[PDB]
Amino acid sequence: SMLDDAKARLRKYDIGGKYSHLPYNKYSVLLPLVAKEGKLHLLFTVRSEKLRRAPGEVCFPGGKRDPTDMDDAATALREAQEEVGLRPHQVEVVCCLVPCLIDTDTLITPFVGLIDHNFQAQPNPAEVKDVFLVPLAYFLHPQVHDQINHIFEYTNPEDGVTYQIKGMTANLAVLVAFIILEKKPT
Ligand SMILES: CC(C)(C)C1CCN(C(=O)c2ccccc2)CC1
Repeated sequence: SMLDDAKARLRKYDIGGKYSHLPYNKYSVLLPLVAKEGKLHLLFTVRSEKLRRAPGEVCFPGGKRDPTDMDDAATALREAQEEVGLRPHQVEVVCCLVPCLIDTDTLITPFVGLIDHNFQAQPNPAEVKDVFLVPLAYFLHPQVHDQINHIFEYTNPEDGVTYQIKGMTANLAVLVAFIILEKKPT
């Protein structure tokens, strides 16, 4: 099946806990995969303009590890619940992808999660201004704008609204699309 095929592909890239004990300032993100209309999509947030890190930017759900978290996956899940209402029974964490090093002292660990078909986002306005889906296949043929560095523009066909996706977020989206969609029969 589509979903069993996705998980099987993702598991080949799982690094597990190999980099998780190193002495960094630690953040996690959740890359949430949603199946709609026979195709895979990624779920993105627009961050509230009020926040410390990355105000008004497109990002994946996530945040800083706290002492309550059992591990790095727990950080991702706690933050996704606070931002968009995703509950534990509504997500299966499939793997941990390569971490992202920034600012000399910070390590961001990305987890890929399969999202239940009855989940409906409830944006928390203190953290998130918007929540939106993008088909995973978009990231194979994106609409690129040079700002010099590369930005993606995605227009939602439901309503005509355009979103800009860039930086670590754009990079991780391309990675997941390559892992799941490369070399597939039609
Ligand atoms: C979505 C999530 C909250 C996980 C990101 C963490 C990293 N970000 C920073 O801006 C950053 C940069 C240097 C040090 C600390 C944070 C962007 C946002």
